[PDB]
Amino acid sequence: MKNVGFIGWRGMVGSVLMDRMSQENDFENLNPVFFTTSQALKSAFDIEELKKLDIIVTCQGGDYTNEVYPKLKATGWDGYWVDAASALRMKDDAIIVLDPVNQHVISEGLKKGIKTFVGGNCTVSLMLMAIGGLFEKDLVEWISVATYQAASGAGAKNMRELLSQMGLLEQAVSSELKDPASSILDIERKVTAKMRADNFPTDNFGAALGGSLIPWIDKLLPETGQTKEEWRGYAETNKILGLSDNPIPVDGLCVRIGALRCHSQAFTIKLKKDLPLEEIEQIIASHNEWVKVIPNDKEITLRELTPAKVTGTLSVPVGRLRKLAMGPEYLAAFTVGDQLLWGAAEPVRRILKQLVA
Repeated sequence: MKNVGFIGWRGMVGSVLMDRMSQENDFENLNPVFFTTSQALKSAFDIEELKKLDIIVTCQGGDYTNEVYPKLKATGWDGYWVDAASALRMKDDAIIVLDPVNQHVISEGLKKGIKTFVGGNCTVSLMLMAIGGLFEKDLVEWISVATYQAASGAGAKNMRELLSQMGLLEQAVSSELKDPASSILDIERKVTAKMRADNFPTDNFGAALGGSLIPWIDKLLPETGQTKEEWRGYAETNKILGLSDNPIPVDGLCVRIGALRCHSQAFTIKLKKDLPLEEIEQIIASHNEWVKVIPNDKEITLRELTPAKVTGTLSVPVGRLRKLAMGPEYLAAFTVGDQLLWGAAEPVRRILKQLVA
């Protein structure tokens, strides 16, 4: 059995990884060695104890990786580095994992001698898990994205802030909501007043999220005008698919909304060729066992294609599939997917399962 080290296993992404690995009994296939950054179990900064391992799995963050990875590689270490952080995604000796989509790219890299396997961007991963069949058959020319991103992508404190904000908005009009006869405009004025107030907790977001939205996620990239998050749509989709030489244009707007852990996305996919709607629904559905085609019906979309439904599940529903008024080669699609599972912990759990086998 392979000697595997785990760093950042107590954090949010790390905790989901530990729960998922326990659920799938993955610990019975490896020798687990747990690390800690605490000085109050081995030290995550002890390069000697880390060198004794075959595989290192980390969910600690970029600040850790950028400090420990170069030091450990400078000692001649032959092992595997599996990361959940973004720090090493665009490195040439690194492959971005998402096996139900890019098993070929992973298998080729294992044979070529690549020792660093990084998890992909949440939004990009959830997009490829939904509409991966169109990318397989080289049916995608370009894709315009509009995202409805959850608070979990920003962090634990951010989910708490969103929840605290939701409470303060209702509390501001608590008695007024109990009365079925009260003025709706008065209620609104009070909720908006509370949202704009000094004591409203907007520290982690820099703006109100509950009862509102933020059309900006991550640093500005002056060259193209995109945010670092919007750029990852172009950079990462192509690195996962191995198409860095012939890039498929994936661009759009990344917006943070008041959801806890599910990222939802609105797509405008321009296809290379005109194909029937019932054929496209079968090309999407047969890519993997997690994608789910939700029929263009009200009661079924309300019940299936929502954060409320998919939260904490491995299901990746895709619906609202139709031809746009711009032509029969312009497809509309709406997907919902859990950020912490296929967008964080799951691609990591699956590359590890492959390494220890």
